[PDB]
Amino acid sequence: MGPVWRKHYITYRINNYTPDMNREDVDYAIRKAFQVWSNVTPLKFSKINTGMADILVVFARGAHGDDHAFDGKGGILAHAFGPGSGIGGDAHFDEDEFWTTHSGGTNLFLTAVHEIGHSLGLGHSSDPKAVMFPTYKYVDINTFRLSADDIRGIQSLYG
Ligand SMILES: C[C@H](NC(=O)[C@H](C)NC(=O)[C@H](Cc1cc(-c2ccc(-c3cccc(Cl)c3)cc2)no1)CP(=O)(O)c1ccc(Br)cc1)C(N)=O
Ligand SMILES: [Ca+2]
Ligand SMILES: [Ca+2]
Ligand SMILES: [Ca+2]
Ligand SMILES: [Zn+2]
Ligand SMILES: [Zn+2]
Repeated sequence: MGPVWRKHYITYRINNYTPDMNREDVDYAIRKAFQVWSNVTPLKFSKINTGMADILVVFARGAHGDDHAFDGKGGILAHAFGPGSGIGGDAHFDEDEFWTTHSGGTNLFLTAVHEIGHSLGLGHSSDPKAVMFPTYKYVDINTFRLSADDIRGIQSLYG
């Protein structure tokens, strides 16, 4: 078992906002992404406007202070650190992507669901239906659902 959060009550804060999207749409996408995971675990997520949060959400480009530089438009879209103090848990989104609420560019919600999975301690799945599959694909946001494998995975960590 890799690292897990030692509590079910987990805080997050959005450090900064991509200019690609309306600020309220970023808030909404991130909120719903956390909700996807809270819906299948005992985890509860609380948004922090100011102060110390377990999970910091950052938009940045290229080399941005963590020895894992982003790569311009395309390729890697985002990355996240597993549960832990400091940078542990934090989710970073490559500002060189074009973030959207829809099928165009890269959908922030779907990407955030995947990254938050990492923030909670999940690794990848080989199931092409799993949100934790390694490569992004757009899927109909309304019909979006975690796969049985995603659920097995996260319930193995928290219950
Ligand atoms: C352009 C696009 N790029 C990608 O997908 C790239 C490769 N992947 C990455 O950018 C990953 C980040 C990433 C993956 C996803 C994703 C995956 C699957 C689905 C999905 C799939 C099927 C069904 C359903 Cl319902 C959903 C949705 C989103 N969203 O973000 C990077 P990472 O966080 O894994 C990472 C970074 C650094 C290290 Br070190 C380790 C891990 C592509 N090639 O398709
Ligand atoms: Ca990139
Ligand atoms: Ca952190
Ligand atoms: Ca951008
Ligand atoms: Zn980073
Ligand atoms: Zn991943």
